[PDB]
Amino acid sequence: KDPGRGLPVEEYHYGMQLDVKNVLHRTDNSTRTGVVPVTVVYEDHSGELHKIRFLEWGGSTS
Amino acid sequence: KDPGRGLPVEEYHYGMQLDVKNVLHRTDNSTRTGVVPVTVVYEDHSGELHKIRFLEWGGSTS
Repeated sequence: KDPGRGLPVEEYHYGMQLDVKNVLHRTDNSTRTGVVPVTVVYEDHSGELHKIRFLEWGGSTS
Repeated sequence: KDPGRGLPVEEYHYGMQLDVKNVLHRTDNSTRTGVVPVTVVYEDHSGELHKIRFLEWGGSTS
């Protein structure tokens, strides 16, 4: 439904190894070009959820 | 056509301010989940092209 509900944004570092079992939410940046914000909610193998927010390149070219 | 033709991969750092006028190529990672490689070719305001390769989260959830 809304997997981000009630989760704080946690510390994230580009390139860091995470324990990602499932990705439950990610911002739809398909139409965006260049660097844009993205929020991810993922589930780890223990079953805990994690919300992270960072930057990525949008899904479109110019 | 193929904007990556004849370009070396250049040094890139997550979070670095770049001079991006146009994005000419980016890997189609729409179907991927979790962290995956991505290559971008972009044009700067001077008109020069730049190829960079790094990691991003795929465009899909689980």
